[PDB]
Amino acid sequence: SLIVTTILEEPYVLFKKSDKPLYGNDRFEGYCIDLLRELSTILGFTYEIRLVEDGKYGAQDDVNGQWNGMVRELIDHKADLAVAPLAITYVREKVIDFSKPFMTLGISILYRKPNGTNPGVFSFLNPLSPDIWMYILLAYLGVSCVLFVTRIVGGIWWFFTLIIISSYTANLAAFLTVERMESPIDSADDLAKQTKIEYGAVEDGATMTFFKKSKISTYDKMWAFMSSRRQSVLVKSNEEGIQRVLTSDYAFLMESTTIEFVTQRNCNLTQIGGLIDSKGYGVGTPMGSPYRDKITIAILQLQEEGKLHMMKEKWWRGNGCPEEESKEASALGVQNIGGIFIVLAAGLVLSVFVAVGE
Amino acid sequence: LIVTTILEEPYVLFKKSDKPLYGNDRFEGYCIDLLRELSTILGFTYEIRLVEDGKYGAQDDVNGQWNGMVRELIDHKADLAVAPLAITYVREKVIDFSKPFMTLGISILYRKPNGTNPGVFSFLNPLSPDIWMYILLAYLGVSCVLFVIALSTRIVGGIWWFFTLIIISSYTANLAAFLTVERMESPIDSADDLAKQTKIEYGAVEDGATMTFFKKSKISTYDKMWAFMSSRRQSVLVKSNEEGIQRVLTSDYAFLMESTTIEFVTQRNCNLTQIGGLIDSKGYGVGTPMGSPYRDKITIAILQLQEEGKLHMMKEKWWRGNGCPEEESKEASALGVQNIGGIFIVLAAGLVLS
Amino acid sequence: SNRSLIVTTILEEPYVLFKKSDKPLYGNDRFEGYCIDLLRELSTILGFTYEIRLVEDGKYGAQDDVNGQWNGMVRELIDHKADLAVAPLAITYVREKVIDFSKPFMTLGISILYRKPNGTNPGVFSFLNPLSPDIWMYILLAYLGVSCVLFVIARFALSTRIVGGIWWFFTLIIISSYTANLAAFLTVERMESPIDSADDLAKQTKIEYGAVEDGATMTFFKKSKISTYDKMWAFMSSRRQSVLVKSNEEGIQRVLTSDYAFLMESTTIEFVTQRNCNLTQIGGLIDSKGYGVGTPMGSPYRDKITIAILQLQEEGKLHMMKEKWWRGNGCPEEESKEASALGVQNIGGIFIVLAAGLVLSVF
Amino acid sequence: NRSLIVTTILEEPYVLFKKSDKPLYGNDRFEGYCIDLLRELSTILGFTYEIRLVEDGKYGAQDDVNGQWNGMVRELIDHKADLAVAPLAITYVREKVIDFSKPFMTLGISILYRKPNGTNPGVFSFLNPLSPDIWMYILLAYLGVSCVLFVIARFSTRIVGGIWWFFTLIIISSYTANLAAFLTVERMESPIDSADDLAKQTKIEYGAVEDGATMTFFKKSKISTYDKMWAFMSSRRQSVLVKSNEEGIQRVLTSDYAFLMESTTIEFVTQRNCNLTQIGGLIDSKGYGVGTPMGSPYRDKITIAILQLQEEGKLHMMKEKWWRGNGCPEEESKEASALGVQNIGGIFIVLAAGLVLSVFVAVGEFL
Ligand SMILES: *[C@@H]1O[C@H](CO)[C@@H](O)[C@H](O)[C@H]1NC(C)=O
Ligand SMILES: *[C@@H]1O[C@H](CO)[C@@H](O)[C@H](O)[C@H]1NC(C)=O
Ligand SMILES: *[C@@H]1O[C@H](CO)[C@@H](O)[C@H](O)[C@H]1NC(C)=O
Ligand SMILES: *[C@@H]1O[C@H](CO)[C@@H](O)[C@H](O)[C@H]1NC(C)=O
Ligand SMILES: *[C@@H]1O[C@H](CO)[C@@H](O)[C@H](O)[C@H]1NC(C)=O
Ligand SMILES: *[C@@H]1O[C@H](CO)[C@@H](O)[C@H](O)[C@H]1NC(C)=O
Repeated sequence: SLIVTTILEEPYVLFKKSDKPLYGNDRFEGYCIDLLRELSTILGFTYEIRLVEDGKYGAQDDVNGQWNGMVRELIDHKADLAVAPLAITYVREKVIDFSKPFMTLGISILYRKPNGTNPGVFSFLNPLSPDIWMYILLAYLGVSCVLFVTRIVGGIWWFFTLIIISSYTANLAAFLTVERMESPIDSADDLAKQTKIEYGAVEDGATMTFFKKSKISTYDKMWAFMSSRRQSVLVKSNEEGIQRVLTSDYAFLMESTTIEFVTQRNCNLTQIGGLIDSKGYGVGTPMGSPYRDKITIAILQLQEEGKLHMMKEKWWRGNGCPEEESKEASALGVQNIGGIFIVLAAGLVLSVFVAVGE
Repeated sequence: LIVTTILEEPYVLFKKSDKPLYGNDRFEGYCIDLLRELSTILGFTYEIRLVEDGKYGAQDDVNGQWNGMVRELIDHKADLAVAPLAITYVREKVIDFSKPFMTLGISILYRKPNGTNPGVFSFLNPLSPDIWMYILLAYLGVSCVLFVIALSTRIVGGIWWFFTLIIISSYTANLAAFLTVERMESPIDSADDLAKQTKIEYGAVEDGATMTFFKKSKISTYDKMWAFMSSRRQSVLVKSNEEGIQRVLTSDYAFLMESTTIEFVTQRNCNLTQIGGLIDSKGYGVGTPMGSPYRDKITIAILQLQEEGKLHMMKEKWWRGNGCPEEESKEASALGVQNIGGIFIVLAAGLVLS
Repeated sequence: SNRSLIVTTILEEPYVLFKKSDKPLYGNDRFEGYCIDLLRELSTILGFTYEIRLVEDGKYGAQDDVNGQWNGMVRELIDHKADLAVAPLAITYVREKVIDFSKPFMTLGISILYRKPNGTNPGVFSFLNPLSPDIWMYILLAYLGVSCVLFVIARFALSTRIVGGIWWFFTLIIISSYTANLAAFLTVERMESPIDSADDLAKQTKIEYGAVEDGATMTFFKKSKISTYDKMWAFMSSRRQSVLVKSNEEGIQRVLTSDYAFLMESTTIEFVTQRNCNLTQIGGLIDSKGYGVGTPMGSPYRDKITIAILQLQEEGKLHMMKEKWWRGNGCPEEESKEASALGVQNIGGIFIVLAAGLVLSVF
Repeated sequence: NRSLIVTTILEEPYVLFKKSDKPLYGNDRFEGYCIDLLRELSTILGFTYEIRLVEDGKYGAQDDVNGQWNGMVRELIDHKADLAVAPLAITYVREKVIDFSKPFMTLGISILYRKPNGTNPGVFSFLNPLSPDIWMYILLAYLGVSCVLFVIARFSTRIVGGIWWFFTLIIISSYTANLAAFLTVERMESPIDSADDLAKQTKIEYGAVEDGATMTFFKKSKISTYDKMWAFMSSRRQSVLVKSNEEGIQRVLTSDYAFLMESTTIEFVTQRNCNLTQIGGLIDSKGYGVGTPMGSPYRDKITIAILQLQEEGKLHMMKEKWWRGNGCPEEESKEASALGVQNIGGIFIVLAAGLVLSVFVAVGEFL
């Protein structure tokens, strides 16, 4: 008799194909309903899973007063228990006394993973153009042959070496300084004062609503940019935004749980900052029925022992991810400077060969 | 039926002819071609009337009023008006517009990057010429002292080593500072580069729908640009574009103005380049009173033209005919030092001295 | 003249505290501090026979709109149990309407406490940062190999010229790479600057900054009409319960243990900075609310105290009293504040390495 | 309520005649922070006000010849002026004669000093990027290397050479990098940072206004940091002291100077002139306030009005309104400057010293 409303969400409620179609609750398989099954094994009761016909989320309507979404399946209290991805908003808390949230999270920014631009083993050749290097070699041969056939030539050679050292060091220092000045990522959670890396969120979603009703010095300018180019940055759904991020320089703003889910599904995306908003996901009941307190105490007794961590991991691992740097220093790498080692070894071995040849 | 056009230079001029003309089939331009194509495809015959009063649309926002070019040639004087203008709140509240035909946006005029690479440009640059003479005479003095002498050799070698270490460190450090200074500044200033810098000046037509977009729509970089423009109301602001092109032609100026005519200017004058792409979005259309008597025919014609593709080719040909040559084709600047040959020429001089 | 003057005070560490003595002590002798010194100066200027009577409510005056009743020092002043409430007690309109104050014996305001910018200065091996340790081992083995091959060639002059040239080129590349990397490392440090204003801290979002959950150091922001302060109040309101700590000491702990920039009255800020390092007052002064001495409305003492306070301001002994009670204890903990803008004092401890190489080369 | 007549000084940042003086003759004659403060007071408290300048254009100063007063306190004590809304500094000598409302603004002594620009001494131009201890350590290491080489000659063929090469390349790289960072960033800093820093030095002469608030405060200061300042000022009573204020500003603009002013006019000048800047924060903590005759009932309400203005933020609004006249022009876009003679000059002197030392020891060797 305990009807539980559900909504199909990629990391929360899934309709597994399995081998053959099933009927009832066994066909449905997802993190939320699995947690409900466990707490039903703990707290003794039955539950019947019911989906929402409309499939939309619950929010205040501009010209109706009544709310569409699960609220349509909640206005007449036809859903005894409501588990779904539901941010605890002001109006939702006003009308539903939501239990303690399962998760605490907020909107977070998503970005394409900054690939390491490897310039090859011969990276030390960059500061001076190769033509200048050929000039250096021809000058070396010229000064050597002139010396073969002494104060003036020695002084001019020393001055030339002076100039070459100075120029090479100046170019390399300028290149490394401009590389280090700009951060490999954008201004973390501070895409203001940038106006070049286009950023956007879902169209008229929870993130869009939050940015609309925000007055912080960074987020108000972010919302101004949102509204200025709404037809471009805003996307219909999460997958379209992810595809746009993959195909072009685009920063998305999505729920943090979805950000970690996606960035763990594939390692081509990263979460720059995180928790730039305060909200939570937890179940509730439209009426002040006494069993929501039982739900809260079930949540507390489930959290007092370690069981939700493992299910959260096994649900949000997906495939593996290659190791990535966390505290790499500013020191030159082997891949960045190994060219001089290689050329020195080659020069040494050819010198030995031509010495033993005669 | 009755239509109204605009007097702006980029879309139409006053074509010279002996026949008495007042704006009926005796002009030229892309707007004239658009109007004639619409009339022919829709079969509409009428008279075309020029601008009576107002430039770009007179605005009287002191009491929410607007008279010139907007309420004297669009609403009541003429039933319709194909006047090329942007769509904004003050117009679209009552004067409706068709779906956009071209997307208008402001981009930046800039000086074309010219590469000056003197042979002796950085060989004697970081060190002052007086310092160059000083180090030459110091070398001469230490050489003559060594000649006079030939222990003191250890101390003279040590002081020479200390001096040469300092002079190399100073020279290399100053060259690195110069390179860093010239490299931190963007090789081409973009929609965000101008805001963060102050050496390069930017401006546009005073309240010519450009800084109207800047006063509202508070974007961080855009707010910084608007503050900088308001700081210098004349120093960084130019009165129009007909002389703004000449101003930006030889100066450090940047001129913010719409994409179509900046493309026209860059094509007709390759000496100036365009940067930034559609940083703001604005659409074209036609004037329309309350009721839209002839919206159906114009919408049908423009959607048929969009599905036809004739607009794309007419746009390309008309806006490229003045710019058939393209001087800028493979613009690219090397990051490393190029043609720094002063050290090579002095090495050659030293070699031939012997 | 022959009447005891009852005064009240609260336990604020910089201002008034119980005298540090294991032996029990009673009366005015048991209280000591800056405000106690001020009261002693007032007593020795005017004619006072004063006894300190600690406020039982343990709070400052607050207009309780539930019943329209005061509390703490202000309410204690309304009924003349004590007629001189000398204490850290801000001059506010809600108080000044109901109670009567003298001139501000010191002016303060809201200011931001921020942890000093940590730098990678410590470490005698900081000169080896630009080149990775594996690269250093590669350099050492290349030096050993080139020495060995040169010795072999000598044992066994075009080849000598070639090996000399290749070694010179290798040294050229390695020294230029090291110089360039260390120059970039020391240039990006001077390139970035810490925030030293309220505008800079309000524009940013990474560095959290919030006031205390009960004091008036946030109530100014709530009623503030200035753009930047209103924006930062909106920011800290959007992230309440996380950047609005309950008490000052846990705010200091959070600042020490996190990228948190606390925000409270300037006197406490400078007291903390002099007493404890690692923290500085980055902002100058946001608000301005001087303290004062309590006084019942129908009491001439205020006026006289007014004059007395001004007397001290003319004598300059208020300045030295504040220095003694604020900076005097911080003298042992005075920060180095080196005048050298380079900040390169023994960054690279290569002298020790050179000495070790020399003594090993002595053989 | 009759009409309260206020007496006001003509201090520049606080009270100015209206720019259109020819057609204005009413209460709109005067404009300034004090004037619109009084306007806000009339908006918040019901009373009409008539502005009158003090006759002699002076502040209230005690006249010791007969015990009388000098300026606008004279008509306060005689009830000739109901209010004195003006920059009346709250002082003990005045408070015994008149009643001051609680300060609407707090000020004090501060150092006006020229904004640093491109300049650098000779030897310290290149000695700066390394600490003098590091230079002495380098010299000691060079001497040690020389004596170790002498011992080796008298008794490592290449090990000492290699370690010395490593040491010298590390030192040259560090020096080059540090001076490159200095040239790229160019983080200018004033020689003085606080009062004690200016007290210790003697190259930059001080400044004040003779028979002014600053000089009187410095006299009889008895503070260990300001008694030396008073002694230095007494050393040259004609040079460092300035008979006026604009004269002192011009002097500090046109020459090396460390003038001393009230913080309000300090910030007014620094926001009006980019060449100048403020040092020391606050030395004294003098407060302003409106003046009233003793026993005037309006003090207890005008202090309430001032506290309201300060709490609601309108005081800060009118403060920021008429002290940022144009803002600070910051460009930071000029750094392509070569090493001139001034930028690096000490190297010629040190090499000449080395040369003369070498020739002296050479001619002494023949002995
Ligand atoms: C790799 O990084 C570069 C540098 O920003 C940029 O082109 C882009 O983010 C990546 N390029 C790819 C994935 O082709
Ligand atoms: C080269 O470009 C610069 C930058 O505007 C300027 O000196 C000038 O426009 C050009 N110099 C010429 C044409 O000699
Ligand atoms: C040192 O720097 C680190 C940088 O991550 C930061 O924890 C803080 O600024 C400093 N911490 C301590 C304990 O000094
Ligand atoms: C400052 O931070 C350091 C680093 O954690 C710590 O050791 C020290 O106790 C702190 N306080 C000081 C130096 O007063
Ligand atoms: C730079 O400062 C010196 C300080 O003596 C001053 O004489 C000179 O006029 C200043 N130059 C400027 C501000 O251009
Ligand atoms: C003073 O005026 C401006 C403000 O900084 C400055 O550019 C100028 O060089 C200065 N001139 C003198 C003589 O100090």
